Amino acid sequence: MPRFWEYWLRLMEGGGENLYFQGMSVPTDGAVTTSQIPASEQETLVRPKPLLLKLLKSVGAQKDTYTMKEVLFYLGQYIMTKRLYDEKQQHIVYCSNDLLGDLFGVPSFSVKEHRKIYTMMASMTGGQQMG
Repeated sequence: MPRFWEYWLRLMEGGGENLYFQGMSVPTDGAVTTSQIPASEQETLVRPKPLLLKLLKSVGAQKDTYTMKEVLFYLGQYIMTKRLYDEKQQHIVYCSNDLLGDLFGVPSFSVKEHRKIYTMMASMTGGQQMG
């Protein structure tokens, strides 16, 4: 059986010492979301790029604004269904000349490089790169 999602879950159940040490600054306080029932799980909303929104909608995502955990959740389901992981190195994703490679700006990346994924994902929720 494959193990990609066991690695991807550690991004979402991650943070702390897994955060970046160069480039972007430490992310600001936010959320202020409800907790009136145990079903609550929500955090700060973001505006992901139209190129990423297409990928989220390829796995049936409903909204126009998203949480960082919602974007990662759906993106992990896309990588999972597309089988973009190496069959040997289950913790490494490969995608060139296709939508997920066009998003990440690299032919491949390690899922264990949580710090690098966090800064790349923070760039996807920034302004457009049409040029």
